[PDB]
Amino acid sequence: GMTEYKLVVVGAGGVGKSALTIQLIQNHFVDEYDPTIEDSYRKQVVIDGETCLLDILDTAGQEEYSAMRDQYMRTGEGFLCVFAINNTKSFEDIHHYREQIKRVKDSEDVPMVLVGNKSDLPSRTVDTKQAQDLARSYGIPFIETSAKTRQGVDDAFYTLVREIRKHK
Ligand SMILES: C[C@H]1CNCCN1c1nccc(-c2noc([C@@]3(C)CCCc4sc(N)c(C#N)c43)n2)n1
Ligand SMILES: Nc1nc2c(ncn2[C@@H]2O[C@H](COP(=O)(O)OP(=O)(O)O)[C@@H](O)[C@H]2O)c(=O)[nH]1
Ligand SMILES: [Mg+2]
Repeated sequence: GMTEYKLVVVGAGGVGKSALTIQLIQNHFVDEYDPTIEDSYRKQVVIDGETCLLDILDTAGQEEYSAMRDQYMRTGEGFLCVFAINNTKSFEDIHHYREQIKRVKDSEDVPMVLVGNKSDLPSRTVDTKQAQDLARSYGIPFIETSAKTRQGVDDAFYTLVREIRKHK
């Protein structure tokens, strides 16, 4: 049967979670997508010759630490933790997202990729070295993306699928 992989995209508002997701789903850059919309989208993709079904949850909205939200995030098998390379605050929030994932999955080994988005922009405030070193601290991959140009998009999502396969 075709394996389905439940992937969750997290990170500060405005980093490009929706743009990245819609790039994967539509193969089109969408510069405007209602920042409140949290939803899930499926795509069949060929990853290393295997057609698998991706189910991507593009998260949005305020923090909610209810039992219900924790149960829903626990459905995720892997997580993209996204920051924007021109927004320091978004990078400094990454540890919070990683800590919430570790808590809800009750594991120090959750499949995860660190994503530095907006790589097409000239306004960098987060050095690539600093981001690579954060991923090294966590023992996870780091991928540089642009939802605008499609740089890194398959790399981010497909690496996460390979991380889940190694974990299973
Ligand atoms: C960085 C902080 C603190 N300063 C203000 C901004 N902020 C913030 N804003 C908005 C959202 C969040 C935030 N944290 O974790 C999560 C997620 C979706 C990540 C995946 C695992 C779980 S499990 C659970 N119940 C979740 C929630 N709600 C989450 N989302 N964090
Ligand atoms: N230049 C550029 N802008 C982007 C990129 N990804 C998203 N954006 C812009 O960043 C803003 C937030 O994107 P959005 O996908 O709504 O972020 P979300 O709140 O994390 O879902 C919008 O103004 C998008 O046009 C990217 O890779 N490059
Ligand atoms: Mg969004």
